[PDB]
Amino acid sequence: AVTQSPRNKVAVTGGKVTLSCQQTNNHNNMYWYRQDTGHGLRLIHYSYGAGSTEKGDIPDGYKASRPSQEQFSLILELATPSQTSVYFCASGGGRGSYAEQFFGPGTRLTVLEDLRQVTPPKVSLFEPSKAEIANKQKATLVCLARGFFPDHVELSWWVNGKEVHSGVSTDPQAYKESNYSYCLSSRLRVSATFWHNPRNHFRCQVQFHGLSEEDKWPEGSPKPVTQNISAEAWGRAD
Amino acid sequence: AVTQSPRNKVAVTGGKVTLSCQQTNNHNNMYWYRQDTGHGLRLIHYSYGAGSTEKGDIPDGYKASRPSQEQFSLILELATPSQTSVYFCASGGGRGSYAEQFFGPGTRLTVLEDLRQVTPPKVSLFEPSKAEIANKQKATLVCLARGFFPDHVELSWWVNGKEVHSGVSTDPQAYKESNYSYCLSSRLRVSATFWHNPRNHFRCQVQFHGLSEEDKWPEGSPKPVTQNISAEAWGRAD
Repeated sequence: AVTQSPRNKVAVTGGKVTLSCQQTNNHNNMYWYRQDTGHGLRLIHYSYGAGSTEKGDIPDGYKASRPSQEQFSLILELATPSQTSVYFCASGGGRGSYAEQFFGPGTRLTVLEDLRQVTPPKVSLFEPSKAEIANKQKATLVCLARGFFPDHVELSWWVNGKEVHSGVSTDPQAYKESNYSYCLSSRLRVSATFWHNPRNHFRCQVQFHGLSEEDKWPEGSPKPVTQNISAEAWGRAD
Repeated sequence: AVTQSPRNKVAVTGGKVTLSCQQTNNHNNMYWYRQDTGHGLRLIHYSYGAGSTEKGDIPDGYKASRPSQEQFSLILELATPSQTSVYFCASGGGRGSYAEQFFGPGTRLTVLEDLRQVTPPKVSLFEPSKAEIANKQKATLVCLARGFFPDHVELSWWVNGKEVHSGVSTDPQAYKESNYSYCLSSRLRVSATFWHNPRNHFRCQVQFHGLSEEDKWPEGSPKPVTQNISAEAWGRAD
């Protein structure tokens, strides 16, 4: 396995950030990459072995350290907005030989001007109108998450208390509705029959990752501590 | 018992509204009152018996009917914003002899200019700073419900899955934060010890009563169907 810590992080410009990657594959090579929405997966730094590191394609503003065979760290001495990205660690084989690499789950790192910019979402449920289009339905229910910042969210659906995976259609990425606000929508489809059973329960849940343990909230306001937001509705009669 | 239907209703100006009251006390007298935030409990119409009704203090714009011993209805032929209020039915004894009357649970009726004005709340959790005041704490957690309209909401707290009643301090009434927006806050208090147990789960839940079954959503937008909104957080380590 390949693991990353933290999985999500907000940093203020000029702060120091350390991203650690641990592997249990006893591989000699490790890699740190970033993936920018639009751009490809680019290599920052890599390592051929415990104790050594090499510059990849875009090393500027990053340092790397390989203190043991298992660990590969990425260090951002003075974080800049331009370092906002999704970071991926990998272990394995040769540089560019992707068939031989095993990737970590990724880490979302957002470098912001001020922590007070962190805002959890508003989550709501709506029923789409079939009246509006000549073609079929528009999904049973629509879940809308908006006004949140940064975009470190996970949306899931739950019917009668069990998470669902089928009949779900979530926006692939959050849309920047404004300067420091995002929007995310998802559609759920169930049998009209099912939706008209008032015994059925639907829940749209959004996991929000804001401040971490190690983040000091500037005094003046109460600290936002919200982690999970949910919007629920029961079926309608048939 | 004395029951009321509906318990919550939104109406558009000029629409017709019927509020029904049913009692199982076999009482001869029934009453319909309204309570305005600031004003007292005022009597609209009453009845001394099946088939008859009498004007109370403020009968204007309301009709009443007593079709049987058990039922007492209040009818608003052309609803006006001025009829936005909380309505109470009672059965019993004499007019003004409150010791002899049994009151229903009340009905929130809001007459609005347009149904598109119905918006569910945004619900969030914050930790207050003790640093800010010379006196003690400010409650463990603060729950904030805002941007909702009308004010037909219920807020409840749940710790580890069980609703709580102790250590809770909710705002007595929603505050009109703007023209067609309300705000509601509540504070929860638990032992610092408890809040620092990451095994503990806190949920602030707001029940939103918007559109009813019998409300036709003007086409053009997807209909808001959200009924319960919740903001959750787990304990923090000690």
